[PDB]
Amino acid sequence: ASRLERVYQSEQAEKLLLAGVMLRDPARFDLRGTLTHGRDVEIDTNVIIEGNVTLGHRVKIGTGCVIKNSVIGDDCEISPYTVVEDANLAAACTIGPFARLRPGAELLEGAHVGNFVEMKKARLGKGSKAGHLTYLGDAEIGDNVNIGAGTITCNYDGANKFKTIIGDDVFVGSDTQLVAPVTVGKGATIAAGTTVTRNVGENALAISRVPQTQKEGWRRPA
Amino acid sequence: ASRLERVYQSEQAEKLLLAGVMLRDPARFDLRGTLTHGRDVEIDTNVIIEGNVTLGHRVKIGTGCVIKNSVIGDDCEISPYTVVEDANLAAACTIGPFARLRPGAELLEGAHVGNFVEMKKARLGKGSKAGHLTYLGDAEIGDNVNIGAGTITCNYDGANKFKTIIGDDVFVGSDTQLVAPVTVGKGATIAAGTTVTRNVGENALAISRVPQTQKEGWRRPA
Amino acid sequence: ASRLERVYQSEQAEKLLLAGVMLRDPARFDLRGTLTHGRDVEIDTNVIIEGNVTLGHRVKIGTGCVIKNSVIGDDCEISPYTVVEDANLAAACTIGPFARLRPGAELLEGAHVGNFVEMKKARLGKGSKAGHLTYLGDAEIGDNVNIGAGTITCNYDGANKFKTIIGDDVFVGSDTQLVAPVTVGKGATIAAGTTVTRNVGENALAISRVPQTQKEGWRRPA
Ligand SMILES: COc1cc(OC)c(S(=O)(=O)N(c2ccccc2)c2ccc(N)cc2)cc1NC(=O)CCC(=O)O
Ligand SMILES: COc1cc(OC)c(S(=O)(=O)N(c2ccccc2)c2ccc(N)cc2)cc1NC(=O)CCC(=O)O
Ligand SMILES: COc1cc(OC)c(S(=O)(=O)N(c2ccccc2)c2ccc(N)cc2)cc1NC(=O)CCC(=O)O
Repeated sequence: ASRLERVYQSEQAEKLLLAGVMLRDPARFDLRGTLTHGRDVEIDTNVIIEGNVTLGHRVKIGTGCVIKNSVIGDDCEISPYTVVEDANLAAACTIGPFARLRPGAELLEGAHVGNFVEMKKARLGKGSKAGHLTYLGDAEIGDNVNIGAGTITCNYDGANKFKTIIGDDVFVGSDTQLVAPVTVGKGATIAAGTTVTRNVGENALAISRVPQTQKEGWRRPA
Repeated sequence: ASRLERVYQSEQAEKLLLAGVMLRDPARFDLRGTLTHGRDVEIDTNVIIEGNVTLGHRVKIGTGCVIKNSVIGDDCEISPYTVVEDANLAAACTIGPFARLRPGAELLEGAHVGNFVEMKKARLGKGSKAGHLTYLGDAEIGDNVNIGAGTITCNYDGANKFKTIIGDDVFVGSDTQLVAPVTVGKGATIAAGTTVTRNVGENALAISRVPQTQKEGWRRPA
Repeated sequence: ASRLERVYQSEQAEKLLLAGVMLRDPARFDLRGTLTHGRDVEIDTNVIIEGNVTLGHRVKIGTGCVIKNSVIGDDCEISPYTVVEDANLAAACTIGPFARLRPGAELLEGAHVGNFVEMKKARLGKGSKAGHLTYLGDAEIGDNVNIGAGTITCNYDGANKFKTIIGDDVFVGSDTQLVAPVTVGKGATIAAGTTVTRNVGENALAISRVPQTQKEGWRRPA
C-alpha cells in the first residue's frame, strides 16, 4: 500500500546517498522508475524523478522539480519548480525556475530557458536563450539566438500544426508572434511586437509597427 | 501548538488512507478544513487542501497543488503546482501545471487550462482550451473555443471591471487583447496579435495588423 | 553528510519555534544561512530560507517559497511558490503566487506583484501593481501605477541594457512593450497593445493601434 511504497522510496534514497548523490532531504525525494547519474550530482528537496532518467556529472536540481524520461547533460542547473518531460539537455544548460519542458524539448550546449517558458517539440540551439514568458512549439531555433520575453510560436491553426525555423544569430524582439510555418534567416532581427507572417531574409529586419502617437490631457474614466 | 496541529494532520491523512484515498506520502499532506471524495482518488506529495473541498471519482492531484473551497468533478486531472481557489471543475477537466484558478473560475466538461494561465470570475466552456500564458478575468467563454497562447482580457480600466463574452466555436489567435466590454460571435476567428476593441460578428474574422515589411542588411548595435 | 546537515535543520526549526515563529511543519523547513524575524511570523510548508534574511512582524510566507538574501517588511504576504532573491519589500506588500523577484527588485509600501511576474533591478512604487504575466527589468515605476497584464520592458538590445522610467499615476494597458530607454510622464495612459518607442508626456495617452476590421463568412482551415 501507500506505506509500503513509501518505504521503498526510503530505500532508493538511501542507495542514492551511498552511490554518491547529494540529496538534501532523503525523506523528501521520490524515484518512480530508474535513475542513472554521474558524480557530484546535487538534488534538493521535493524532487520527483519519473520513468527512465539519466543525469551527467555535476548536475544540480533545485527544489520541487519533476523530471520524467529525460536526459540531462553534465553541469546542467535545473532551478526550482521546473517540470521536464521527455526532454534532452546538452551540457551546461540552465533552465527555470518555473520552466516547463514538454516532450521533444531539445536544448543544445549552454542553452538557457527562464521563468514562465514552455517548450514542446522544439530545439533551442547552442548558447541560445528564451528567458521569459514564452511558448516555443514545433520549432527549430539555431545557435546564439535571443528569444525575447513574450515570444510565441503560433503553431496550431485549429486543424494542424506547423513548423517555425529560426536561423543562427537571430534577435527576436519581445512579444513577437511567429506565425507558422515561417523561416527567419541567419542574422535577422525581429522588432519587438512584430507579427511575423512572412519569411525573413538573412541579415534583414522584420517589422510590423504602427508609429506611436500621443493625445494630450487625456483623462481616464473616473 | 505547531507539533499538536501536525499530529492532527497525520490523523487526517491516516483516515483518508483508510477511506480509500491514495496519498503518495501521508507525511506530506495537509488538510485544513474538510474533504469529501469519491473512489480511486490519487493525491501526490505536498498537496494542501483548505476550506471545504469536494472531489469526484478518479480525481488525480499532482505534486504541490493547493485546492481551497473548490468542487472537482469526476476524472479531473490537476497537474503539479496548480493553485485552485473557490473554483468549480466539471468532469474530465485537465488543468496545470502552473495554473492559477481564482474565485469564480468555472470550467465545463472536458475544459483544459495549461501552464502560466490565470482565471478569475471566468467560465470556460465544454471542450474549450486555454493552454498557455493567458489571463481570463470577468469572461464568459463558450464551448469548443480555442484561447491562443498569450490571450488577455483587458477587464479593468483603472475604475471598473467589464465583461468579455466569447461565443461557441471561436478561435482566438495568439497574443490577442480582448478589450472589455466586448462580444465575439459564435464561429468567429480573431487573428493572432489582434487588439479587439469592437464586437465581432458570427463567422467573421477580426484583425488589426500592420503588413510585415523588411529592411535589408540591418545591423544591430555592437 | 546529508543526514547530519538534516539534523542541523531540525535544530534550527526547533529554535525558531521556541523563538515564536509559527512553522506549519518543522520537518518541512530549511534555513541555509541566518534568519532574523519579528513577532507573529507564519511560515508554511517547504519554505527555504537562504543567505541572510530578515523578516518584519506578521509576515506570512506561503507554501514552497524560496527567499534568499532579502529584506521583508512588516505585514508582507508572500503567496505560494514565490522565489525571492536579493530583494527588498517595504511594509504591506503582497507578492505571488508564482512570482519571481530577482536581485535589485525593490517594492515600496503596499506594492502588489501577481502570478507569472518577473522583476529584476526594478523598483515598484507605493500602492503600485503588476498583477500578471509581466517582465520588469531595469525599471523605475512610480507610485499608484497600474502595470497591466502582459507588460514587458524591452531592456536588452543584444548588447547593452537600458532603463525604463514610469512616473506616478500611470496606467499601462495590457500587453504593452516599453522599449527602453523610455520615460512615461506622471498621469499618462498607455493603450493596451502599445509599442512604446518614444517618451510619453505627463497626462498624455500613448497609442500605436491599427483600427479593428472584420471580414464576413471567414472559414478556418478544415
Ligand atoms: C533596448 O532593447 C530593445 C531596444 C529596441 O529598440 C531600440 C528594440 S526594437 O525591437 O524596437 N529594435 C531593435 C532590435 C534589436 C536591436 C536594436 C533595436 C528596433 C527595430 C527597428 C527600429 N526601427 C528601431 C528599433 C528591442 C529591444 N529589446 C528587446 O526586444 C528585448 C528582447 C528580450 O527580451 O531579450
Ligand atoms: C499555424 O497557426 C496559425 C496560423 C495563422 O495564420 C496562418 C494564424 S492567424 O491568426 O494569422 N490567421 C489564422 C487564424 C486561424 C486559422 C487560420 C489562420 C490568419 C488570419 C487572417 C489572415 N489574413 C491570415 C491568417 C494563427 C495561428 N495560430 C494561432 O494563433 C495559435 C493559437 C494558439 O495558441 O492555440
Ligand atoms: C476595460 O479595460 C480597458 C479598457 C480599455 O479601453 C476601453 C483599455 S485601452 O487601453 O484600450 N484604453 C483605455 C485605457 C485606460 C482607461 C480607459 C481606456 C483606451 C485608450 C485609447 C482609446 N482611444 C480607447 C481606449 C484598456 C483596458 N484595460 C487594460 O488595459 C487592463 C490593464 C490591466 O491588466 O490592469
